[PDB]
Amino acid sequence: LAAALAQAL
Ligand SMILES: *C(=O)c1ccc(-c2ccc(C(=O)OCC)cn2)nc1
Ligand SMILES: NNC(=O)c1ccc(-c2ccc(C(N)=O)cn2)nc1
Ligand SMILES: Cc1ccc(C)cc1
Ligand SMILES: Cc1ccc(C)cc1
Repeated sequence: LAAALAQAL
């Protein structure tokens, strides 16, 4: 999950 969001940065 964290990676899924982290792609934004
Ligand atoms: C949430 O975005 C997210 C993305 C990816 C993963 C994840 C966990 C484990 C592996 C892996 O190769 O583990 C080997 C034991 C890859 N990706 N978790 C959460
Ligand atoms: N918000 N995230 C980003 O902007 C971002 C963009 C690119 C990358 C990235 C990481 C690893 C490799 C590689 N070839 O290992 C290439 N690109 N990581 C993060
Ligand atoms: C809830 C969730 C789990 C894993 C990824 C890659 C994305 C979202
Ligand atoms: C964990 C996280 C992901 C994305 C933003 C924009 C901020 C924090």
